[PDB]
Amino acid sequence: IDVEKLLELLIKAAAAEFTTYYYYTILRNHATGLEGEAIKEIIEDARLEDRNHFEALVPRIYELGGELPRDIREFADLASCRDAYLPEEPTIENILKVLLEAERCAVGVYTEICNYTFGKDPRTYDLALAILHEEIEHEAWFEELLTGKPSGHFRRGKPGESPYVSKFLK
Amino acid sequence: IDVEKLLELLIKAAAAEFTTYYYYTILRNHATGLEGEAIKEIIEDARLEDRNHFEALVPRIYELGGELPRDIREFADLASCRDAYLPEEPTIENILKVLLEAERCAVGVYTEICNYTFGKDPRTYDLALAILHEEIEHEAWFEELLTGKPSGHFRRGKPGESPYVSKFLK
Amino acid sequence: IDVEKLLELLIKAAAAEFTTYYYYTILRNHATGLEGEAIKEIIEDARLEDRNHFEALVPRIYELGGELPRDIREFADLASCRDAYLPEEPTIENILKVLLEAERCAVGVYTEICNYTFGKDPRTYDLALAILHEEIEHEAWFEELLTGKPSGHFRRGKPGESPYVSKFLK
Amino acid sequence: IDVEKLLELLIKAAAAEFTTYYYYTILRNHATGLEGEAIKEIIEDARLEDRNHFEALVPRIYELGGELPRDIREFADLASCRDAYLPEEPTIENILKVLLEAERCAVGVYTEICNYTFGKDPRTYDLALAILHEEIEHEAWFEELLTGKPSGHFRRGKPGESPYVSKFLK
Amino acid sequence: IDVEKLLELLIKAAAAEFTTYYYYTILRNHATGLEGEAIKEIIEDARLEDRNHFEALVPRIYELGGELPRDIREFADLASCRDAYLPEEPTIENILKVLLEAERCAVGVYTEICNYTFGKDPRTYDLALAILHEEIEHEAWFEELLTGKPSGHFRRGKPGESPYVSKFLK
Amino acid sequence: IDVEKLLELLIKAAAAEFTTYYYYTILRNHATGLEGEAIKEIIEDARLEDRNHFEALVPRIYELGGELPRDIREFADLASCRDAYLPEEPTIENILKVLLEAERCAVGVYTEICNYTFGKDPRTYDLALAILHEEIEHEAWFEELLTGKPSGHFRRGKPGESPYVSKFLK
Amino acid sequence: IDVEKLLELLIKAAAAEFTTYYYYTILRNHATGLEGEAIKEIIEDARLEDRNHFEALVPRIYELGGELPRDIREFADLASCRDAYLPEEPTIENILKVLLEAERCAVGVYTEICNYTFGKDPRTYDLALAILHEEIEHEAWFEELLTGKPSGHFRRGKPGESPYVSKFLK
Amino acid sequence: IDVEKLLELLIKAAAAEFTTYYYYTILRNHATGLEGEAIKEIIEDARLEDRNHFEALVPRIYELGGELPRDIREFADLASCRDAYLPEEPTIENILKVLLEAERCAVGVYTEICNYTFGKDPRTYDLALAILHEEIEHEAWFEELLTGKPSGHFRRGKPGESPYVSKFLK
Amino acid sequence: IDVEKLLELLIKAAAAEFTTYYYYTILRNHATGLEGEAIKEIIEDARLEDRNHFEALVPRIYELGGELPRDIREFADLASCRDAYLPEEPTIENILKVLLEAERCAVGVYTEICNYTFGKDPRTYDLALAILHEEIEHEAWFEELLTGKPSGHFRRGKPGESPYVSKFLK
Amino acid sequence: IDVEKLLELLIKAAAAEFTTYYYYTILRNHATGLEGEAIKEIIEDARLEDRNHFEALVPRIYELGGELPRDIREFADLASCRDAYLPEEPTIENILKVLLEAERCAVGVYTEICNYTFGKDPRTYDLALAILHEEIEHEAWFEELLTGKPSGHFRRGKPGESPYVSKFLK
Amino acid sequence: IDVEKLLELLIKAAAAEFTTYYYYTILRNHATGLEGEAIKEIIEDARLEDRNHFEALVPRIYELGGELPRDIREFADLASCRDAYLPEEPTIENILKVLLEAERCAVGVYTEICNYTFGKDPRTYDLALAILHEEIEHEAWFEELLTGKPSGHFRRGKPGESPYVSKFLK
Amino acid sequence: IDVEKLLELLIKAAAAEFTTYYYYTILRNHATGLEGEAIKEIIEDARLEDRNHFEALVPRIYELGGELPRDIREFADLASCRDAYLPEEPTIENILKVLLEAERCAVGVYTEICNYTFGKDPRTYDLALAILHEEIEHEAWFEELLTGKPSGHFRRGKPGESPYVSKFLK
Ligand SMILES: [Fe+3]
Ligand SMILES: [Fe+3]
Ligand SMILES: [Fe+3]
Ligand SMILES: [Fe+3]
Ligand SMILES: [O]
Ligand SMILES: [O]
Ligand SMILES: [O]
Ligand SMILES: [O]
Repeated sequence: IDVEKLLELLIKAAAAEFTTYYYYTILRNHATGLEGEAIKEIIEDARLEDRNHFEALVPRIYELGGELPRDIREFADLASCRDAYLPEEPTIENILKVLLEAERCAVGVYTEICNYTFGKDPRTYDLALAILHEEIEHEAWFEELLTGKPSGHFRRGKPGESPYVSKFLK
Repeated sequence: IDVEKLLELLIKAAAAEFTTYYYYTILRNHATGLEGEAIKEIIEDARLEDRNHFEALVPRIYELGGELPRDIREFADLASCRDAYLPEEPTIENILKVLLEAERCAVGVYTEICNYTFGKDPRTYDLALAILHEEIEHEAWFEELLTGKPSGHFRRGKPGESPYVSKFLK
Repeated sequence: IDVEKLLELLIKAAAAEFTTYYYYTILRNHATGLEGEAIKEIIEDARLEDRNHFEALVPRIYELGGELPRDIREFADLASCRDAYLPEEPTIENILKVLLEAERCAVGVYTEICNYTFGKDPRTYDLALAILHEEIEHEAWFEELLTGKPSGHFRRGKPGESPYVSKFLK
Repeated sequence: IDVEKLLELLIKAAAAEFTTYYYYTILRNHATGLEGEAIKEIIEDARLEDRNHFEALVPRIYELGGELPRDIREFADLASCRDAYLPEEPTIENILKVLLEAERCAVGVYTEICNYTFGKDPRTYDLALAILHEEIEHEAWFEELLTGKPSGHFRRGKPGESPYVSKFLK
Repeated sequence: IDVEKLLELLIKAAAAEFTTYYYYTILRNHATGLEGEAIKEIIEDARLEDRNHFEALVPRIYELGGELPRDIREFADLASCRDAYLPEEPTIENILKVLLEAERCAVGVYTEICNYTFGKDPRTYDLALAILHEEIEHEAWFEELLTGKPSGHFRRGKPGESPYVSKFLK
Repeated sequence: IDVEKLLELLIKAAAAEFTTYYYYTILRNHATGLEGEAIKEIIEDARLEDRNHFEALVPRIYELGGELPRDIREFADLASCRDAYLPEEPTIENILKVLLEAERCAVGVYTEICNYTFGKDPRTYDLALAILHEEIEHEAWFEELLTGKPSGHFRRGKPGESPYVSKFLK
Repeated sequence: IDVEKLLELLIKAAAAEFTTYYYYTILRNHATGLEGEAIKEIIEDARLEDRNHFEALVPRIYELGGELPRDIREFADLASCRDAYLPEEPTIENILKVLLEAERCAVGVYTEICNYTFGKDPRTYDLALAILHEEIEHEAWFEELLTGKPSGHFRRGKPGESPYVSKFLK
Repeated sequence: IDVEKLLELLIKAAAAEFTTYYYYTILRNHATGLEGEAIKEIIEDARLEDRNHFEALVPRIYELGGELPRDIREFADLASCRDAYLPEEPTIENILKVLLEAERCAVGVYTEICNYTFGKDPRTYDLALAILHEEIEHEAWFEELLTGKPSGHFRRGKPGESPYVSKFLK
Repeated sequence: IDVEKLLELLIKAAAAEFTTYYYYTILRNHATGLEGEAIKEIIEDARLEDRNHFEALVPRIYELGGELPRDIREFADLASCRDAYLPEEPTIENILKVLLEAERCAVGVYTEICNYTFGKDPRTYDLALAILHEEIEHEAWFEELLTGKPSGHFRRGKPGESPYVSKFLK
Repeated sequence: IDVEKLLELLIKAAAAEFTTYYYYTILRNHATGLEGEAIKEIIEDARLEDRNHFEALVPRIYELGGELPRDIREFADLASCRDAYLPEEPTIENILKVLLEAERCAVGVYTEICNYTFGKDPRTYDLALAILHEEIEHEAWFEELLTGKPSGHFRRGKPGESPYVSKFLK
Repeated sequence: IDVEKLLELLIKAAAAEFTTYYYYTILRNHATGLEGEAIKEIIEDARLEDRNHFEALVPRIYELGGELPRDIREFADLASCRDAYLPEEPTIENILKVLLEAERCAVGVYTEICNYTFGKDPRTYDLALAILHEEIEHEAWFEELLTGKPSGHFRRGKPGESPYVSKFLK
Repeated sequence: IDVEKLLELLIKAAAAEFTTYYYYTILRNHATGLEGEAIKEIIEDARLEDRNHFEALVPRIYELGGELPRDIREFADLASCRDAYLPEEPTIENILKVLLEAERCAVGVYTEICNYTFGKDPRTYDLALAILHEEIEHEAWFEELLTGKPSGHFRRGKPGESPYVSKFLK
C-alpha cells in the first residue's frame, strides 16, 4: 500500500462522515407530520452512527502519519460524497431519496477502502469493514422505507449504538 | 407577590395537570389504527409528564401555606384549561387538535406564573420554568404532527422521564 | 359473565383508584408532626400503588369493549368507595381511620370482582387478584397502626413498587 | 385430568408456538414501507414472546411425563394453529389479517387448556394463564391496527420482555 | 373456610420450610467428592428457596389472625414433613433419596392447601400456588438426578432466586 | 456587582455550611429514643446536603478570584449563621428548635445572594438558587416536625442526594 | 487451641444465631402501633444479619472438622443465649428489653471466641471479629432506643446488608 | 460471487441452526442423572447460541435479495446438517456423539461459506466468521467431554451470550 | 425580543460549537509528549461538551421558527468565534492560548444571549445559562493550566458528561 | 484499656481528619499549572477519604461513651496533627512537602491507637487498622511524587472510594 | 520485625502466586472429560484468585523498600512452593493431588507471615490474613473433591471474585 | 498451514505476553515522580491488556493440538520478544524506550501470524488481528510520549478493558 493514497481515502471518508452528521440534522428536522415520525429515529440512528464513524476514522489517520486539514472549510470540500442537501420540496419520499444516495455512496467508499487494504493493512481493513457493516445497514433502512424491498433489519435500541465500530470508540 | 394570588394560579395549574392525566388516558386509547400507533407514545410521553407536573406543584402549594381543595369535584372545576374531551369524531387529526389546544393553554398558564414570580419568588419561578420547558416540548410534538412545522424535538426514551422537573420529584 | 355488569364493576373500581390517588395526597400532607412522620411513607406506598391499580384496570376495560366516561366529573361520581375526605379534626388516629375504611372498601370491591370472574374470565380474575393482594396489604398496614394487631407486613423498599400488579404495568 | 389428553394439548400448543416463531420472522420482514415500519416492532414483540411460550411449555411437558416428538417435521404437523403463511399479496392489511387469525387461535387453545385444568392441575393452569395473558395482548395489538378498536395496550419496552411468563423462564 | 384449620396447615407448612432450611444445610455439606459437587448447587438452590417460603408464609399467618408458636422447639414439632435427617451412610444416592422424599411431602402439603382454599381464600391460594410451583421444580431436580427421568428443568441462575414467590417477598 | 462584596457573602455562606456539617453530626447523635429515631434520617439528609453545599460553593469562590481563609479557626468565625449548638436540655423538641433556626438563617443568606446576583451574575445566581431550593426543603422538614404545618415534602431516598445542587458537584 | 473447645463455642454461637432468626421474627411482628413502626426495620436489620452470621459460622465449623448436630431440637438446646421469647406483656419497651439482652449476650459470646483465638487461629478470629462488629452495632441500636444513650449508629440501607461479614458470605 | 449460490448456502445454514435449536432441546432434556447434570448447561449454551446464529443469518439473507421458504417443512428439508436425532439408547456418551457430529458439520458449512466469500463479500465473510468462532468452540466442548482432548475452553457465564455474533444481533 | 435577532445569535452560537468540535479534534491530537498527556482529557472534556452544546441549541432554533443554513460551508462562516486553528508552532502553551481564546469568546456569546433573553424568553435564557455554566468551567480549566490561577475545578469523570445541559439533551 | 485515654486519642484523630478535609481543599486549589494537574486527583483522593475517616471515627466515639466537643473551635484545637497550612510559596514541591508531613502524622496517630488497642478492644483496633491502611497509602502517594521512591500504588478509580473503611461507613 | 527477612518472605510468596497462575492454567486444561468438567471452574476460581494475590503482594513489597527481581527466571526460582507440574499420568485424582499440595504449601507460607507480623506490622499482617482466608478456602475445595471430607464451602459466583483480598486490589 | 509452525508462533507469542505482564509490573513501579504519574496508568493499561492477550492465546493453542510447556522456565525462554528489563538508569525516557521496543516487537510478531494465517486459518487470523489492534494502540501511546508524534489515541476508561480481544475472553 501507498500510504498517501490510503490517507487520502480515509480523510475523504472522514469528511463525508462529518458533513453527513450536519446534513442529517437538517433532514431529521424536516421529517415532519405523521409520515415523518416513523423515519425520524431511523435518521437519528444513522446520523449518530455516522458521527461515530468520524470518531473512529480520525485516530487511524494519525497512526498512519496523516492529519486533518487545518481549515474546516477545506475538510468539507474533501468529502467523498455529495452533500445531503435538503430537497427543494422536502416531502418524505424526496428526503428518503437523499438519504438513500448518501448511504449508497458511503457503502461505495468503504468498499473501495476494503478492496485496497485487503491483506496488506489489517487494521485499516478491519476499521473499514466495521463501518461498512453499519453503512450497509443504513442503506437497507432507507431502501426498505423508500422502495419496500424486505431488508430484514430492525431498529437500533438506542441511537448511535454502533454495534460494529464500538471497539474502535473510546 | 400576593401569596393568595400565586396560590390560586398554582392550584388551578395543578388541577389542569391532574385532569389532563385522565383526559389523555382517553385520548391515548382512541389513537387507533396505523396512523395512531405513531402518536400513542407521544401522548403517553405527555400524559406521564403531566402527571409528574401535578406531583411537583403540590409540594410547593403546601410550602406557601395553601392546600388542595377538600373535594376532587372542586379540584376539577378549578382547572386552568378546558377539558381535553374526546372529539365527537375521534379521527387522528381531530385528536391532535385537542392535544394542541391543551398544551398551548399549559404554556400560557406557566408563562403567566413565570411572569408573576420573576425576581420575587425564585423557587416558584424555577418550578414553573421547569414545567414550562416540558409544556413547550409537548406543544412542539403536537404542532409538528398536526401542521408539519419542523420542531427539532426527538421522542423521550422512556415515558414520563421528565428531564426538567425531575429535580422537583421524589 | 355478563360483560356489561363486569364492565360496571371494573369502571367503578378504577374510579375508586383514581380518586384515592388524589385524596391520599391530601391525607399524606396532613400526617404532620413526630407521629405523622412514621405513617407518611406508608400512605405514600399505598397512594402510588393505587395509582398503579388505575393504570392496570384501564387497559382491561378497553379489551372488554368498555370505555372511560367522557367527563372526569362523571368518573368521580362512579367510585365504588366513599371519598377519603380529610377529617374535620385531622389527628393521626382520625386520618388512620379514614385510610382504614378506604382500604377495607377496596378489599371488598376486588373480592366482589374475583367472586364474579372465578373460572369464567381468567384474565379479569388474575388482574383483580393481583390488586386484591395489594389492597389486603394496604389494609393490614393501617390496621396495625390504628389498632395494634400484628399483621406481619414490612414497608415497601420503594413507593409504588407494586410487587403483584407489576406484570400488568408498562 | 387425563394426563395424555392434557399432554396432547400442551404438545400441540408448543408446536403452534414453535412454528409461529418461524412464520412471524417472514411476516416481520415483509412489513415494509412507511406503513410497515410502525408494525415491525409489534410483530417482533409477539414473535419473541411466542418463542418464550415454547420455552415455558416444554419443561411442563417433561414434568408431566411427555416428550417432544423425535422429528421436527412431526412437531410442525402437530401445531394447534394453521400456518401463518405470507399472503399471496403481502400488503400491510393482508399481513395484519394473518397475524390476527394466528393470535385468535392462540387465545382459543390456551382458553381450552385453562378450561380443562381449572381446579385440577394448578401448575398447568397457571402456565396456561400466563401465556393466555400475553396471547390476549397480542390479539389486541393486531385488532387495533387492523380494525381501530381501542384496546388500551401500549408497546413493550423491549421485544420478548414477556411480563407474564417470565417466572416460568430461566 | 374454617380459618383455624387453614392456620394449622400454614403453620405446619412454615415449620416444614424452617426445618428444611436447617436440614438441607447438613445435606449440602455431605454432598462431597466429584459426584457431590454437581448436586451441591441444586441443594443450595432448594434450601435458599425453602427459606424464602418460610419468609412468605409467616406474613400470611399474621394477616389471618394466627401466630408463630412461642417456643422454637414447639415449631419444630409442628413440621408437616419428617425431618430430612442425614442418612446413616451419607452416599450421594442415599442423600438424594432423602431430598426426594422431603420435596414430595412439600408438594403434597401445598396441594392440600390449594385444594382447601380453591375459590374461597384467593390470597392464600395464590401464595400456596407460588410455593407449589417451586416445590414441584425442586422435586423434579432430585427425581432426575436420582432416577434419570427427563424433567426439563434447568438450574437457577442464582441461589434462592425464587421466580414464583418473589412477589410475596420483601 | 462588587465582586468583593459577593465574595464575602459566598465565603460566609460556605463557612455556615462547613460548621453546620459538624454541628449536625452532634445533633444527629442526640436524637435518641423512640421519638428521635424518626428525625435521625431527616437530620442526616440535611447534614450531608449541607456538606454538598460547601463542596459547590468553594469552586465558585475560586472562579471569582476569592480564596478560603488560611486558618480553619478564621473560617469558623466567618459563618453567616450562629452555631447550631446542642441545647442545654437535648430534648427532641429543643433539638428541632435549633435545627429550625439554622435552616431559616440559611434560607435568608441564600435569598440575600440571589437578590444581589439577580440579572448580573447568572452563574452565582444559579448556584445560590440551587442551594436555596434545598435550604427551603430543609426548613420545611423541621417546621413540619416541630409545629405540624403541612409542608408536602417527602424524605430523600438516599442521604445527601442533593437533587438541586448535583449538577454543581463532581 | 483445643479445636474441640473452639468447635463447641462456634456450634453454640451458630445455634444462638439460628434461634435468634426465628425469635426475632415473632418480635418484629409484635412491634405494632405507631411506636413499633420505628423499630420494625431495626429488628428486621438485626434478624437478617443474625441469619447471615449463621451462614458464615457453619462453613468454618466444617473446615475445622466439626458438624452441625443431626437433630434440630439438639441444635436449639445448644444455643449460647437464652431464647428471646416474646414478653408476657408485649409492649414496645418490654420487647426492646428482650432484644437488648439478646444482643448483649451475643457480644459476650463473640468476645469469648475472639479472646480464645487471638494469635492462634487467625481465620476464626477474623470471622468472630466480623460478627462482633455487627453484634456491637445491634446492641447499640436497642440501647439507644430503650435508654436514649447516644450511640452514633445509623440505620442500614438494606436489611441484612451485613457490612462486616459479607466477605464470609456467598 | 454468484449471489444465488451464496443465498443457497446461507439458507441451508439457517435451516441447520433452526432445526438444531429444536433438536438440542430434546437432547438437553435427556441429559439426565449425575453424569448429565454436568453437560446440561453446555448443551444449553450451544442451543441458545445456535438460535442466535439463525437470528443473525436471516437479516443477511434479505439484504442479499433472498427469502426464507414459505413453508417451515421446506425449511427443515433444507438443513445443511443431518438431524441431531435422539439416539436409540440415550446414554450420555451416545448423546455426546450426536452433539459432536452436529457441531463438526456446522464448522464445515461455515468454513465453506468463509472460503467462498473471502475477499469478495466482506459482510458475508464477517458474519460467517463470527458464527465459525462459536461453532469451533461448541465442537471443542463436546470433543473434550467425549474424548478428553484438552480444548482450553471455559463455560459461558450466561447461556446464549454469543461473544462473537452479538454485534450482528439486535 | 426580536426573534430574528435572537435566531441570529443562536445560529452563530451553534456554528461556533460545531466548528469547535472539529478544531478541538486537531488540538487534542497535537497535545503530545509528557506535558500534553495531562491536557488531552481536558481538551476531550471540552470538545465533547461543545458537541453537546450544538445538540442542545439546534432544537431551540427550530422551536423559534429558525433553521440551520442549507450548506455547511455557510454554517462555518457564521461562527460567532474565530477558528481555533492549530498554532504555527504547536507547543503546549501555544495550544493552551488558542483554547483559552476559544472559551473566552464562548463565555462572551452566551453572556450576550442571557443578557438579551433575561425576563423575556425563559426557555432561551435557561438554555444559554446551562451552556454558560459549562463554558465558564471550560475557560477555568485552560486559565489554570496556562496561567496558574486557582480555579477550583476538578476533571469530569466521563468526557462529555455535560452536567448542566444534560436536561436539554436526548 | 483506660477508655478515657482511648477516647482522647480517637477524638484527637477525628479532629485531625476534620481539619485535614478543610486544609486539603485549599491545597487542591493551589495545585495549578501543568505540574499541579497530575497531583490534583491524588489530593482529591486523600481529602475525600480523610472525610470518610472522620465519618467512621465518630460512631465509635459515641459507642464508647464519648462525645464530640460542643464548639467546633475546640474541635480544631484538639487535632493530633499540625494544620496543613498552605506554604508561603505555594510551589508544587512545597505543597507536596505539606501533604507528606500531614500523612506521616496520620500514620503515626493510627499506629499509636493500634498499639494501644491490640488484643484489648478488637473493634477499635479494626477501625484504626482500616484507616491506617488508607493513611499508609496516602503517605506513599506523596512520597513517590516528592522523592521518587517506588511505592507500587495506583490511583483510586473514584475519589473517596475508601476500600478499607467502607465497611464502617453508612 | 527485620524488614529484610519479611521482604524475602513476601517476595517468595509472590513468586509462588505468579508461578501458580501459570501452572494452574496447564492443570485447568487437562481437567477433561465428564469428571474434569466439575473441577474446571474450581481450578479457575483458585487460579484467578492466586493471580489477585500476586497483584496485592507487589504493592506491599514496594512500600517496604523491596523490589521484584530484575529477571523473571530469578523470580521463578524464588517460589516458596514446588512447581505444580502436570502429573506424568494426568488423571483427575492425580491432578487433584497436585492442587492439594500446592494449596497446603500456600496456607503454610501465609501462616508463617502472619505468625511473623502479629502485633508488629499491622498492614503486612492484614494482607497475609486476607490471602490466608482464600488459601484455606482453596485447600478445602480440593480436599473435599479428593478425599470427601465435608468442608462447607460453596463455589464462587464469579471466577477471581476474591472476597477477602478485594480491598487490597485496584 | 503447517500447524506445528503456527503452534510455535502462538506459543512464543503467549510467552511474550506472559513475561511482559511481569516486566511491565516492574516498569510501572519505577515510573515515579511528577513525570511518571502521567504514564503510570498508560503502562497499567498495556500490562493488563497484555495479560488478556495471554488469556486469549492459550485456548487457541489447545484447540490446535498444542500445549503450554511443562516448566515455566522453558516458557520464559520461548518469548518472541527480548525481556523488557528495567534500564540501568530508570529515567522516564529510558523506561519509555524499553516500552517502545517491547510493543514494536509485539506488532511484528502478530503481523507475522496474520501474514501466515491469512485466508487459511480464519480463527487464528481473527485472534491475531484482535491482539494486533491493541498492540498497535500500545505502540502509539509510547511513541507519542517518547517522541511527540500525534497518534490520535485516548486513554482507556478502565485498565485492561481490551476493546478488541474481549470477545475471545471469558
Ligand atoms: Fe446465572
Ligand atoms: Fe457468569
Ligand atoms: Fe454467581
Ligand atoms: Fe458462578
Ligand atoms: O458464569
Ligand atoms: O451467567
Ligand atoms: O455463581
Ligand atoms: O459469576
